[PDB]
Amino acid sequence: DPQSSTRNELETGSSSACPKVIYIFARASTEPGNMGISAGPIVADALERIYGANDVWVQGVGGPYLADLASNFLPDGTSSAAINEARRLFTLANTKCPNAAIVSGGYSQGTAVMAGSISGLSTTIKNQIKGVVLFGYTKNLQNLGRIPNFETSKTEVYCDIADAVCYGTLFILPAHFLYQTDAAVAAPRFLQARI
Repeated sequence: DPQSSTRNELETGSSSACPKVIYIFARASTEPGNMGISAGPIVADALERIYGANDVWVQGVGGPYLADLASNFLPDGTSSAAINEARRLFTLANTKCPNAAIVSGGYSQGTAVMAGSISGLSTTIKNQIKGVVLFGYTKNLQNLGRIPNFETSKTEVYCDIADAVCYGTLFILPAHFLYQTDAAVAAPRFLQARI
């Protein structure tokens, strides 16, 4: 499969051609584009082959989400700027396509983007988000395995045991990508079952 680290299908999408699924993703620290090159596109590919590329809009959280190392250490685990950009994309999804199933994901830092943005969204927009997958959730223990104010039923955390940040340890840049299987198999099935 082509690997596209920049996906802007919500941004450029027409409210005259709303898809069945809108898939929004926040990448890990240091990853290129707005999708990164690991869990982001793996999930993108996996969903597009469940429903067809035409019936899924794939959107990265780019712009002011720079995915830098320093932001992991801030109280929220990422920047306010990144959180606000993700809020803006969720709102744009609801605005453009209120009847579409929103699903989203985050890997490492991108999970903090997801937690911080989604926790602040309206009842209406949250209800539109059918499922959220959090690979290497860096605030896992701190946030009690959930996104605040977002249904735990619609939320899945993926942690590998070699991932100490999932389990309270202060942030370290992951030396290895640990979520190939979770991203390829478990996550797209969890999302599909909520669409």
